[PDB]
Parts: sequence; structure tokens; C-alpha cells
Amino acid sequence: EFGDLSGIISRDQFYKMLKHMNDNDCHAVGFFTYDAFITAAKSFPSFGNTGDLAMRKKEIAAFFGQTSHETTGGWSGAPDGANTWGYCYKEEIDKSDPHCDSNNLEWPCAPGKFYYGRGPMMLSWNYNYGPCGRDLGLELLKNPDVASSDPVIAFKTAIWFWMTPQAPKPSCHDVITDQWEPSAADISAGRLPGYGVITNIINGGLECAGRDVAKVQDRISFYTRYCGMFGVDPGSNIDCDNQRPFN
Ligand SMILES: [Cl-]
Ligand SMILES: [Cl-]
Ligand SMILES: [Cl-]
Ligand SMILES: [Cl-]
Ligand SMILES: [Cl-]
Ligand SMILES: [Cl-]
Ligand SMILES: [Cl-]
Ligand SMILES: [Cl-]
Ligand SMILES: [Cl-]
Ligand SMILES: [Cl-]
Ligand SMILES: [Cl-]
Ligand SMILES: [Cl-]
Repeated sequence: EFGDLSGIISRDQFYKMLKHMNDNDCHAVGFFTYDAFITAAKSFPSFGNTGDLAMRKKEIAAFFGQTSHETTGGWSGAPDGANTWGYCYKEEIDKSDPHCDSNNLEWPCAPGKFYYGRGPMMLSWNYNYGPCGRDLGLELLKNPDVASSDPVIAFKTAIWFWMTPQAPKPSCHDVITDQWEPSAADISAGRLPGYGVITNIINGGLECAGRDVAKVQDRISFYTRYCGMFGVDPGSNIDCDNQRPFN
């Protein structure tokens, strides 16, 4: 059963965290399931299985904090608070942009396919769908919409993103599990290990260094709620308002 996370996160906890995603007011009702999450996680053994018990729970809280924001349907004064509205969407609302970078040569854009955000991490662009597909043994470049029709695949794309360094960025996994050693240049950029660097990895060019404080605070609000629920310390350097984005 190693790699099965059901011993440290229960259905009760999963659906309490995501208490509105199955509400009629959300847009992917019944799509994201606890079983789909557990199955996806088995494909990435070290996810949720690195460190002591508290570290394992912290990683789960961080992953759900970030993916909850990517998928949020929250608003100011939402029932039970905006930090209860994660997983309200399974794909990007605006589907008009193919997100094709034709200058990349390894991952050709398939005709008529769109690489807009899908899944918990809102995976985007041919240059992410390509290597993700390669790594999962799936044809995601040719069939990107499987990432929004199969919940196991949807979660796998999100965990893949979480586990995968993309130079110069380390993996989110490495940051949250105290396995990332910042370079002297990272230190000069204010990028000290914590949830803040994770926000920076995901969308720092548009949100960090004070560029979108509201979005960053939303990411923090989910994470702190989830940490409180698991009873774990969220760690230091939770914000990224004094970090420079990665280059
Ligand atoms: Cl259960
Ligand atoms: Cl419904
Ligand atoms: Cl792994
Ligand atoms: Cl295994
Ligand atoms: Cl373990
Ligand atoms: Cl938003
Ligand atoms: Cl809504
Ligand atoms: Cl609120
Ligand atoms: Cl949706
Ligand atoms: Cl498509
Ligand atoms: Cl520090
Ligand atoms: Cl937001």
C-alpha cells in the first residue's frame, strides 16, 4: 500500500476541504473525486510520502492550496468563505487561445487542438502537454482534452507538474519537502524556501513582487486553512511580495 495516501487523508477531509465543488453553483460537479486523487497519487510514490508524518501532510496541504486557487469559484463573502470554493472549475473559462509556442521544436502543436488550462494545476501550453504526455505514457499533445474528461488523468497532470523541475525552477515537491537548496542568485532574488517560492514557480511573473497581491493572498488563504485542518505548521516565507520572479 506504499504510495496510497488514504491513511493520511480521508474522504471526510477531502470533501470538507472541497466542500463546495459538488454544489450546483460550481462547474465540474462530481468530476474530481477522492478515488481519482488517490489513484493519481500512486503514480508518483514520493508525493505525500517524503519526510515524517507532518511533512507528508504539509505537502498535501500545499498541493491542495495551490490547485484550489487555480480552480477556485470563490468570491468576497461566499458561503463559508472564499477559501472553501476550490475545485469549482476543471478547465480554463476562456478557451479561445490554443496556447501554442511554435518556436519549441520537440512538442509540435496538433491541428485544431487547444492547450489552454486543464485540471487542478490548469496545465497549459504545448511545451507542458508534450513532456507531461511523454512522462505519463499518454498522447496529450494529440488529445489534450483527455485532461478534462478523465479525472485520474486530470490529477496526474497536476501531480506531474508538482513533481517536475523546469530549469531554472525547482519542483514544488522539492521546495515543500526541504530538498531545494537555493543558489546564491535565488537568495539575491529573495527566493527563500517556502510556499511563497511555490507561488513563484506556478505564476510568479504575474503575481509575485507585488504584481497581484489579491491572487497571492487567495493561494495563502486556502493553504493556511488546509494546514489548520491537518494540524501542521505552514512554514516560513509563505508570501512572495518580496521575491523576484524566476527568469
Ligand atoms: Cl474514507
Ligand atoms: Cl448539481
Ligand atoms: Cl515519485
Ligand atoms: Cl511504486
Ligand atoms: Cl511514507
Ligand atoms: Cl481567481
Ligand atoms: Cl460562480
Ligand atoms: Cl470571503
Ligand atoms: Cl469547468
Ligand atoms: Cl482541444
Ligand atoms: Cl528562511
Ligand atoms: Cl483570486
